[PDB]
Amino acid sequence: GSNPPPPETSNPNKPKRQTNQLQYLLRVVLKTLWKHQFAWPFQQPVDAVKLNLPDYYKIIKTPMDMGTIKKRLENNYYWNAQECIQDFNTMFTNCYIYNKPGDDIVLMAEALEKLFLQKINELPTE
Ligand SMILES: CCN1C(=O)c2cccc3c(NS(=O)(=O)c4cc(Br)ccc4OC)ccc1c23
Repeated sequence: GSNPPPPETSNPNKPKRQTNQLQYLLRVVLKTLWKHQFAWPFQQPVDAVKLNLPDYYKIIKTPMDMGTIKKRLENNYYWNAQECIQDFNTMFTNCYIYNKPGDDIVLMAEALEKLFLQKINELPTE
């Protein structure tokens, strides 16, 4: 069972820009989540080979991770903050779809999602 190619972190013809909200998302929101104790399983694409998860990409068809999100923010992949947030929401949702209520990884994702939502409320006005 091979790995799919990871999600793109740059695209010539996908519209993109910088906003102060996207700056906040990188320097504050992503940074704090990256540093959290529970971040590590979310810091790179699911390696279905070496983690022995042969069914992962059978269930999950739109994978996302914080490694991808960080690269995207650094490269200014996004048009707005809402597109980035959708990538975080995809990451969390994948975890909840693939796993079961109360699983270790699900409990970690909920803790990260709680901190994310808190950080998201203090997002600059423009
Ligand atoms: C967050 C992405 N992700 C999973 O949804 C998932 C499910 C099961 C194992 C692993 C996984 N393998 S692991 O060795 O880091 C792992 C972490 C935790 Br927390 C609990 C169990 C486990 O492997 C069995 C890495 C990333 C993910 C998963």
